[PDB]
Amino acid sequence: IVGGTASVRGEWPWQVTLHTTSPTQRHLCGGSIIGNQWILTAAHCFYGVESPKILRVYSGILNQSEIKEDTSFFGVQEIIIHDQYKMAESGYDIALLKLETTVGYGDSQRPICLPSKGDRNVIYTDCWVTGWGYRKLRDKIQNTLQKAKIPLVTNEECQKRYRGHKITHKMICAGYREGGKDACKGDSGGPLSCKHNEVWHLVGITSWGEGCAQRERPGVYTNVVEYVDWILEKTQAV
Ligand SMILES: COC(=O)Nc1ccc2c(c1)NC(=O)CCc1nc(ccc1F)C[C@H](NC(=O)/C=C/c1cc(Cl)ccc1-n1cnnn1)c1nc-2c[nH]1
Repeated sequence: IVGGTASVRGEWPWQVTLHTTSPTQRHLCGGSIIGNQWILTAAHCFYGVESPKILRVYSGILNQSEIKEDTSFFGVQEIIIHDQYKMAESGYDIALLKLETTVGYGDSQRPICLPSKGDRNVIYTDCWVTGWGYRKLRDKIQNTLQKAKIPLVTNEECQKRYRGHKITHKMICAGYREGGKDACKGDSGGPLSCKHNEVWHLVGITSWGEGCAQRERPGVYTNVVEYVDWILEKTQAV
């Protein structure tokens, strides 16, 4: 996160840090608890991931330093990538992780509500991007979970800012016209959480941008409302 501040423990209890074990253990992506055995993240996170066996999900983490060899985690049973996904910049940048065990909900870890189909019309004015990613293009993974309030941008305005790209309605953008606040390397897969009627909703999944927090370059997110049926299809399979 660029231009963010430290989060407080328990502020984003749906936020997870997805680690990879190969070749050495490191943070890979962010993610969101959406069900007691489901994590919603970005499809691009699994580039070169040959097996779910190398993956470890940690919930209820404020600081990366809380993760040691004795720290408990959730193993991943299955990686479900949207089958239309080719690349982040083309969309369908969405994946589900089915956990090997159930997440016990509590004050440190709980799910975030998916947006409602009627909420496709609502105007979100309180949106936050969270993660342990870089503070600038050439940087490093941050110890403390960072947060940044960023305004949503219309598809029309986002398309003007991304000449040569096709910004679809399955993407949602966020950022200040002058830049300064955004997601960056290592924040992808994480949430764009928006508060509406005292309830937080998973509005986006951090996907891509041209550089980090640049002027007239909004961050591009998977528009979660457009994938609710896909999520239910995969998580409510008979
Ligand atoms: C010690 O541990 C570490 O250093 N861990 C570590 C360190 C960096 C990264 C990963 C892990 N994570 C990954 O590499 C995930 C996998 C992957 N991701 C991308 C491209 C290829 C690819 F393989 C892409 C992924 N991208 C992002 O995360 C976020 C992109 C982004 C999003 C918005 Cl909304 C706006 C601007 C953005 N940016 C534009 N430019 N930069 N950002 C990424 N992730 C790492 C490097 N690139």
